[PDB]
Amino acid sequence: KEMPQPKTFGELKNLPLLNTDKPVQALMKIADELGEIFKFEAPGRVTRYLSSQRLIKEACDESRFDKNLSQALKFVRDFAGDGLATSWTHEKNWKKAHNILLPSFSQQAMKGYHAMMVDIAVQLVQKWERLNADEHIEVPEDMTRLTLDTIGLCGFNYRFNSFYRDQPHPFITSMVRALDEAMNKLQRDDPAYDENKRQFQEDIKVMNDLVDKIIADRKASGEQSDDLLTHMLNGKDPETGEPLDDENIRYQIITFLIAGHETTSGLLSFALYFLVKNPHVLQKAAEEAARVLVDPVPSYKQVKQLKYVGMVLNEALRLWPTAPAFSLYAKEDTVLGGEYPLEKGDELMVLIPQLHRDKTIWGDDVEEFRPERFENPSAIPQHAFKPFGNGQRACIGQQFALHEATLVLGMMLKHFDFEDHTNYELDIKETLTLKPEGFVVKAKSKKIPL
Amino acid sequence: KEMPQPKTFGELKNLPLLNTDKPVQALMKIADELGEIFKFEAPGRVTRYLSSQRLIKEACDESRFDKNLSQALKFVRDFAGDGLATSWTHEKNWKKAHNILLPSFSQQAMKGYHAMMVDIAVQLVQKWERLNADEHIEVPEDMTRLTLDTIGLCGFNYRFNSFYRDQPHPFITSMVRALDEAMNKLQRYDENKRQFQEDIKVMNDLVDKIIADRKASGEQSDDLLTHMLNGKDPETGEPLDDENIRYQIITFLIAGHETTSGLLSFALYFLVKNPHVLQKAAEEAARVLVDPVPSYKQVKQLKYVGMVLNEALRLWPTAPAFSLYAKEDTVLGGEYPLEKGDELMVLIPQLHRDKTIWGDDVEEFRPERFENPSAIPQHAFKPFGNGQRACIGQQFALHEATLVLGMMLKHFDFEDHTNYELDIKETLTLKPEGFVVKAKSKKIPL
Ligand code: HEM
Ligand code: HEM
Repeated sequence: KEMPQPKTFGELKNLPLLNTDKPVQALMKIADELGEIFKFEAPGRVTRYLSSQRLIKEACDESRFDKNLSQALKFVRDFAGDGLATSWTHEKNWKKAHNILLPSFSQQAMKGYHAMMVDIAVQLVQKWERLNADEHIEVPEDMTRLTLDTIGLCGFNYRFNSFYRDQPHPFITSMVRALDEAMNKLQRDDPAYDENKRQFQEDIKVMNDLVDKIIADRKASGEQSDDLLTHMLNGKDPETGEPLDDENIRYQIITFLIAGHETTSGLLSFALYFLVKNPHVLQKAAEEAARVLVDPVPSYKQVKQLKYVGMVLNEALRLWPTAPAFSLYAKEDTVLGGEYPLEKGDELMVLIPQLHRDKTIWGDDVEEFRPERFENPSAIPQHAFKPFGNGQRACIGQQFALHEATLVLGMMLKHFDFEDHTNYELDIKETLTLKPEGFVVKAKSKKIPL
Repeated sequence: KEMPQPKTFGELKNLPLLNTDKPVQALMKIADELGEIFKFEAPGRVTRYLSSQRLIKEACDESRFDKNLSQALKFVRDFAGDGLATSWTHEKNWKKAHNILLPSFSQQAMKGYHAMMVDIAVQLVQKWERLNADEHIEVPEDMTRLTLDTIGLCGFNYRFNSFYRDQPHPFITSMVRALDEAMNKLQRYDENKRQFQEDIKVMNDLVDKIIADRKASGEQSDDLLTHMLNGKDPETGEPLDDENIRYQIITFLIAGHETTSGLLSFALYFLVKNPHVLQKAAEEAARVLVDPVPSYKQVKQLKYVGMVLNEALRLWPTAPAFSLYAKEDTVLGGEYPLEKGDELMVLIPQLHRDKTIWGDDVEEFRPERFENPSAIPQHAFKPFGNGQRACIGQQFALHEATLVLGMMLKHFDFEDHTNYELDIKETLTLKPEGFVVKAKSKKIPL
């Protein structure tokens, strides 16, 4: 009945606990100490962090709980607008954009994006083929180059050309700096932050200007590509009969870049980390890649046949889900788990890394990397594995992310042997997402042509 | 390109090769002679037996192959109906029952079945504790008593009371005789037909009566029957009807009892033939089972016992084959073209003897092979089938077998007093016929 709570700081209550550069990992340690639920209080804010499948499966009851905009999402909304990820379910533009965009993100829709994904994947492979002896790979950096260029190409047929640059495209610099300012605001307004504010508005203008120009350029030409922008310029919501307006389309494009690039590149980086730390898994995954990817360019159907590669990605998502939490609110008065009464509007946070370590679901070996857990998807209980959120507010880009990640990891395993030449010590950097900072490897080419 | 084929008998093609009392072992000997794939022809039937991990890993591609009802499963369907094991993947009742029954067969669901499993396991231990000096144990007979009573209790709260009987419960007599008739038809009668129909009515009547009794009672138990009476398929929103529920309960008894008792019998056989392995498993049992009654969590900690069971399943998988058909035209192993509908048989005991996977010591019993599942190549170990048509009772069988074997190793030392010579009887399943041991109690109370 009584709910545990971490240590407090006088008037600031629990808020200073978030004044750390690894807040998700700090919250995981608190969940280890306090259990399946703990209260987190701040000035004018109260929330509850859930860690057990028992309680999270109730929180995922859409008849009782809806998606809440966390403080992080509220700050991101200042440039993501009423895009899909930062809009309330009851806002007209959520259901409208959801209905219009759901078919463009289906598994069948990945057939149309496949060629553009291969374009960037081949650039990644060619970069590593052209490395000199004893040179190494900066894994999260190159994975971020890939995912960002892939969403740029599939999103609105724009080439950031990250593999031609040391310093990223100005749009990316502003987006990254905008996300940093939004996240820094959480653990933070005195007059000294006036420089942060002016820079924040400058970065927002950079993002809007480029995206608005591309939309305007596309409308003035009438050209039709295989990208999401063409789909949004021609799509109509069956319910309202309306299309997305130019402003919301911009917010959707910004959202795809934010919500998609860093989560997906982290997944690829974590997957390669776990593969080089578990050579038996790497051998098993590389064997499948060699057997399935028999052509110089992988086909869509071949990517679907990379079952074990997909198992590797799911197990990487189990241990380190790169979008590590989502927020919910109680639609009405209700009782959670038969002992925690909640009032209408009360907030809940789902700590996904803790859910994925619930020993009552996964057994005692929760910390071991074993893709064989996902050998048969039916053995996974309901709401035990939630790397892509829940219900109608689940990740719309799930099939996009998993197809890109399966394609790229498969090509990496086909074309190179990998060496953990530094015996890299896992150090997880936290931004809006999670990534293994400083993860480096050496790649020895198998000399297989593209 | 050209596919090997065993010796033929004129118009009957390969069919007389199955007119033997050990057909699986005969097929293993053919695979030893002909290799990883051979064609098997009969009047109006063509199938292909696969034995190598190289080809079977392709056959397990669910985008290219689906479960086929072998001739044996088709005959079992005459009393198992459209239960999970004898239904086609495209039948509405398969996916419906699959969605409904999957949560009640999960690892988490074993926590709720554990107490009933302990109930029967304690009866087995007490039977052996009460044997007189120089009396011996008939191993497959007692293991079948245990597994059959365990599924009766966990399945629908029914006590066959096999440890109170010499002659089995009348339902079991009809079930065994029905399975015998189905298998004899493969290698094959008005008396057989009338008897076959008599046994089907016996099985249906008892199961249907228990269902009606449960519905007429309204009581809620921790058994599979309760889950099926209240469960709804999330997809269609529909529950299983009473007739299909009958086929499911009949299926659990058929598909579960003899496969699991065979696993226990083969496991004990291999342990008494390998005293160093037996000592290792017995040491683990004593260290883990520190309470008079094993807990669910303690069974999960019997790691080496579980490896013993997996290695027993490697050498003698008690469900020794399954059948597949090609969903479309496809090429197997880059040299064997197959047309849509072409049938494949997976010879599991031969797959598990692939030296390219397990090394040269394939015939040696070494549970250490299973220390790391990640070191085992894909689709090399398939004692429970494949994919969405894999054994739904896998966690049930392994939990029961780990619990019972663990208690056996804790409470008794075992003697191979006859120096038993392995003789594998073939029914729907495999078992070591005539396997007997002596048990000397360690005098540890329950
Ligand atoms: C491994 C990669 C990814 C992970 C782990 C991930 C995770 C998530 C999670 C947990 C949510 C729900 C957040 C909440 O409830 O507040 C979400 C929502 C969303 N994601 Fe992803 N995501 C990934 C990749 C992508 C990609 C590639 C795209 C776009 C191309 C994308 C676009 C979105 C959108 C638009 C939403 C909001 C959906 C809605 O509310 O209608 N994500 N994602
Ligand atoms: C060591 C013991 C067992 C072994 C070796 C075993 C083996 C198998 C195999 C190989 C299959 C696939 C057959 C095919 O593909 O045609 C299968 C399916 C099945 N088994 Fe088991 N089994 C065992 C125990 C059990 C138990 C205890 C139960 C029930 C409590 C059970 C119920 C089933 C069912 C319902 C199916 C069909 C699943 C479906 O297609 O939806 N089995 N089993």
